[PDB]
Amino acid sequence: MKELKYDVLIIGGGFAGSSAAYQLSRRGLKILLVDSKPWNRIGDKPCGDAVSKAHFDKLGMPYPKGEELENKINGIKLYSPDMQTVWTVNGEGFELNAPLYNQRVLKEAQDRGVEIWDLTTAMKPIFEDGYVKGAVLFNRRTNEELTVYSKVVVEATGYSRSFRSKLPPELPITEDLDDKDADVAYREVLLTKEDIEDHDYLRIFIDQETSPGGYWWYFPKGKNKVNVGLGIQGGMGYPSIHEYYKKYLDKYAPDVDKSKLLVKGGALVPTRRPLYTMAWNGIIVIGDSGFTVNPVHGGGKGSAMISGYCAAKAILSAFETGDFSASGLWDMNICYVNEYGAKQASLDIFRRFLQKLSNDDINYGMKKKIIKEEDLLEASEKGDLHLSVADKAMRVISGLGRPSLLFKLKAVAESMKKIKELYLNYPRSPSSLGSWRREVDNVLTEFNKSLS
Ligand SMILES: Cc1cc2c(cc1C)N(C[C@H](O)[C@H](O)[C@H](O)COP(=O)(O)OP(=O)(O)OC[C@H]1O[C@@H](n3cnc4c(N)ncnc43)[C@H](O)[C@@H]1O)c1[nH]c(=O)[nH]c(=O)c1N2
Ligand SMILES: CCCCCCCCCCCCCC
Repeated sequence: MKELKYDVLIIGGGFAGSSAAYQLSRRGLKILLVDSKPWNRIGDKPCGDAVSKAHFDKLGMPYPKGEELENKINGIKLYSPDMQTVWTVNGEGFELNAPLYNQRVLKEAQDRGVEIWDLTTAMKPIFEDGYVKGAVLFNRRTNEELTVYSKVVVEATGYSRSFRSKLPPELPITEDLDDKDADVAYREVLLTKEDIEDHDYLRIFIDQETSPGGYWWYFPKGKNKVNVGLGIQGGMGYPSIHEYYKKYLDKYAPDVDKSKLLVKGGALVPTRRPLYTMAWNGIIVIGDSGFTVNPVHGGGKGSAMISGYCAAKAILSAFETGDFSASGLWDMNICYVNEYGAKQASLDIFRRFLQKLSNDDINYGMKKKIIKEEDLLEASEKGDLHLSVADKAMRVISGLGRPSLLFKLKAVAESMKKIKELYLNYPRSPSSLGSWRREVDNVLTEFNKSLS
C-alpha cells in the first residue's frame, strides 16, 4: 500500500485531538489529523455541552462566539435529593454548539498548515522495534488503505480507546478502565413549552435513587431549549440508564416538549485519575482515551483541551531533543499532572466517598451547610478540600446521632491531600513509574477499605 511520512499523526479530532492540532500548528512540524466522522459531524459525541470559562482562560483558548455559543452560563444550582435545599454556585461558562466550535478549532488548525482527513479510521498501529511508529489508515472518501509513519502518534480516540487498545498488552499505555471507574451517561436536547426560569443557570440534581453514582442535569441552551440528562456509575449491576431516564424525566424536566426532541444519545464517561502514564515510546494519549475527565462532576471537554496543550508542549520538546522514547515525551506527564492530573487524583478519592453517601446523608449535609458553596467549588476547581474546611464540617457532623459515612469526611480530606502530594511528586523518568504506580494503588486500596 501507499506509504506517507508525517512528523505527528493525531488520531481523533474531538476537543482533545483538535486542541493538540491547534497547539502544535505553525511550529515547524508536518502534522496529520484523522477522524472517522465526516467533517460536518466531528465533535458530535453526546455531551451536556457545558464548559467553564476558566478552562478556556487557563490555556488562553479563544472563547466560543456567534453560532458556537448557544447560551452564556453564570452559575449552577445544586439540588439536594429531597429538593428542599438549593445551592447557588456562581461562575462563568458556555453552553456550546460543540460540533460548530470543534469544527472551528480544526479549520483554524488547518488554515495554519495542519492536514486533516475526515472519514478516515486508524485501523492498526505500526508497532516496530518496540515503538509506535504510525498507523494503517482507511480513508473511506478515497477507498484507500494507507500506511502513515510518524515520530509521534497522538491517540485522541475518545472513550473507545480504539487505537491504543490494539497495542501489545505489555505496554503501560494500554492501561484499561475498570467498570466502576466510569459512568454511562445519556442526554436529550428538547425545546420547552415555557420559557426557562433562570436560563443562565445550569441545574444539577443529586439523588442516589434516580441517578445512582452520578446525577441528573438540566442545562439550558437558550430561553426555550434544554440539554437534559443523567449519568450513573458503571459496574454496579444497575438497569439500563434509559430506564432511569424514562422513569424520572418528568421530575427534573416537567416543562419539556416531547414532540420537539432535537437530538438524543449516550456514551461512556471515564471518572478517575488519568492514565498512569499518558506517554510511551512513540505515543501520547489524551482526552477521554487517557481518562482526562473530572471524576466528581464528569466534565471532560476543558481537561481534554488541557491534555492537548500538554501533548503539543511535550512533542515540541521531543523534536528539539530528537528523542521520541517515553523519556523523550515524558514532559507530557509532568505538564498534565501539574495542570489537571493531580487534581483528578484527589477528586477520584472524593468521588468514591460521594458515591457511597445515602440520600439522607446528602440532604443533611446540604441542609446543615456542612461545607459552603465556595468550598465545594474549590474541591471541583482545585482538587482541594482543605483540612480546616473538613474540621468545620466534622463539628456539624458530630451532632448527628445515627451511623453515617459522613463521619469519614476528615479521613477523606486527608487521603485527598496525600494522593495529591503523591501526584505532584510524579516520577521524573519512566524507570520510576512502577514504584510510583504501586504507591498510588496502595493509597487507593487503603482508602477503599477505609470506607467500610
Ligand atoms: C452524555 C455525556 C455528557 C457529558 C459528557 C460526556 C457524556 C457521554 N462530558 C464529557 C465530554 O463530552 C468528553 O469528556 C469530551 O468530549 C472528550 O473529548 P475527546 O476529544 O477526548 O473525545 P471525543 O469522543 O469527543 O472525540 C474522539 C474522536 O475520535 C474519533 N475516532 C475514534 N476512534 C478513531 C479511529 N480509530 N480513527 C479515527 N478516528 C477515531 C471519533 O470519531 C471522535 O470524533 C462532558 N464534558 C464537559 O466538559 N461538559 C459536559 O457538559 C459534559 N457532559
Ligand atoms: C461545567 C462542567 C460540568 C458539566 C459536566 C456534565 C457531565 C455529565 C456526566 C455526569 C456523570 C459524572 C458524575 C460522577
